[PDB]
Amino acid sequence: SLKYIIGMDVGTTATKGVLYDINGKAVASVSKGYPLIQTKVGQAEEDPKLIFDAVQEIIFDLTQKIDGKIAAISWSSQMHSLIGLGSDDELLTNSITWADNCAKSIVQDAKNRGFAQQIYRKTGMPMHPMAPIYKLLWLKNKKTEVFSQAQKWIGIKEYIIFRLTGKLVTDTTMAAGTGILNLKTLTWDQELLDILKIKKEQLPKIAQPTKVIFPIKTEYVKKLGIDSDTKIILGASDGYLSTIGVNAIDSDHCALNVGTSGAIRTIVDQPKIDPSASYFCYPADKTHYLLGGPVNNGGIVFNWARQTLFDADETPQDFLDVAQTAPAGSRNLIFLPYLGGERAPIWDANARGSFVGLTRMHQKPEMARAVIEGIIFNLYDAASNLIKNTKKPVAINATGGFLKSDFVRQLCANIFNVPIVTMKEQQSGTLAAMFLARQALGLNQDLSEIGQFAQADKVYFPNPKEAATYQKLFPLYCEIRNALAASYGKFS
Repeated sequence: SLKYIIGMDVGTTATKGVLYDINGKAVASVSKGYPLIQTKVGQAEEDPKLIFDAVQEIIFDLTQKIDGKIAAISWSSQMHSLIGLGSDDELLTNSITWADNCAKSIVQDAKNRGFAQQIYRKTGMPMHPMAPIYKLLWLKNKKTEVFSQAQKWIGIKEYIIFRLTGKLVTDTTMAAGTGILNLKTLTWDQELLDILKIKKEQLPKIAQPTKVIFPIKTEYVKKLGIDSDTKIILGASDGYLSTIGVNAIDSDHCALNVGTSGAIRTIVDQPKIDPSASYFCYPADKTHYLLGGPVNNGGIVFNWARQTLFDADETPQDFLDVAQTAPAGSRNLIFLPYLGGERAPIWDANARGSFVGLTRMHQKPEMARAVIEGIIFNLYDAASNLIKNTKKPVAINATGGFLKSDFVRQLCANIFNVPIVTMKEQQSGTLAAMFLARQALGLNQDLSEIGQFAQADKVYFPNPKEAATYQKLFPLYCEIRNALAASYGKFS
């Protein structure tokens, strides 16, 4: 009689399961990881069966923890993953994650012919090999065999649901990450299908994220410890769900999440692409489009700095404390954070990091702070691409282990010059997935109602003097970024 919803988040190295009660309160959570197959450079795959096994195990462990009915299982999932199915519905490939670079030459050449520009103009997909469309082109031209026999081209979410249900369905937000979904029609772009030599039929049908997929094959109903009336909610992408999961549901807001890597996103009225293609446009539905930039150089870069700038025994707090002993602006020291190449905002895989403007006035503190300001300046750089020619958001809804400290939160406010709102719940994806279920179940109607579950915690307001300092220092950051943009290829 007690009813529960399970929100699943199928990540790159782990799935996280969270069990909510009919009130939306998370009562338990279990996650299990899997290896990412990286035999050689650029390769980033994973075994779908591995992933599904974790999935069953997670759900079952969650059901063990309560005595009641699992009303629905909802899904948040990594994006850009690609899996091929045979005529037997058997796995022709592993899950080729967004991180796999196999298609990296295809992109460059497509980019050379003005074709990548066209895909982007049509689908809102940045010119990057993370996209299935590019992954497919590569398979069609260097793995002709498996491409020949592929009857279905799907992603890990489609795959999991198909295992449980015998249905091949994807949601709009997930399709938005293939590079094949037309922005205007919100269906597969025929022109692209023809060039891919793929058929509308070899692709999941597209539905709303709230679609109920019923029923679950009895095999798993038993295995997973659920009922015969446990609904599967189609779910959506981690990118979309993480944004609505921090209550960033309209253009007046945006979501900034920063962990090891980070992301800035906002949701808008209509498609909206960038002349420079510096941000993605992933449709959710006809009146909701996710704009954003994935940013590689988040806390991963902070940790690099922590260690090489000091030593391996330098705590993150030690680093923050030292950084703080330097003035805001780090006496005009610029740090371009592009350690691992970069997607948004510069979309250059060859990019490297730089310290520019060194002087004998710049000591350890100044370099410490410049790192953190650089990481933040870069995120602000990506955010700014989103909202140029439009109204600045009224707040940034913030999450991520990198934003854990008051200092970084305050620094973000001061750099972005809008208030920074930290959220009570970091797990935006499973929360928003859980919310989708509540919609499907008729427990909630409008998206705005998700605000009830996604609560604000702390607000940080821009400090006027520092804000002015950073507003004057940002253009210099962009000068140095611009100055070096063309130089990174030289490095190899």
